[PDB]
Amino acid sequence: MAPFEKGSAKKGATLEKTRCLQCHTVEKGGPHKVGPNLHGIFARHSGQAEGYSYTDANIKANVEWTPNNMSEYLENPKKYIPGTKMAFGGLKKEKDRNDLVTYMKKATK
Ligand code: HEC
Repeated sequence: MAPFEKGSAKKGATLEKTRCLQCHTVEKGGPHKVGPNLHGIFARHSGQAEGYSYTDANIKANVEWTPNNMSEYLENPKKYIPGTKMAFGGLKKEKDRNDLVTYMKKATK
C-alpha cells in the first residue's frame, strides 16, 4: 500500500479510459455495465449504487470511500474486498493510483 498524494488529473483520465471505462461509467446518470456507475463514489460506502446487483462481499464490506481507501483497494481489489467479482489485477505503482484517484475525485462530482 502507499500514502495518497495529489497526482495528474490528466494522466488519471488516460488511466480510466484504458483501464476502467470498459466496466464503469463515471458521468452522473451514466448507466451501469459489468461494474456500477461511479459517480458520487466518495459520497457513499461500498455496495450502495441503487440499480446494481453487488456481491455479498462488496455490499457488506462496509468501506468508507476516500482517496487512500480507493488507492489501497485499487492496488489489489480482491485482497481488499475478498469475494468481489471485479476482475482487476491491480495497479502496483503508487504514482498510477494517485493519478487515477485524483482524476476520479474531480469527475465523480
Ligand atoms: C471489469 C472488467 C472491471 C474493470 C476493468 C474494473 N472494474 Fe471496478 N468493479 C467491477 C465490478 C463487477 C464491480 C462490482 C464488485 C462486486 O464485488 O460486486 C466493481 C466495483 C468497483 C468499485 C466499488 C463500487 C462500489 O462499491 O460502489 C470501485 C470503486 C471500482 N470498481 C473501481 C474501479 C476502477 C478504478 C477500475 C479501473 C481503474 C475498475 N474498477 C476496473 C468490474 C470492473
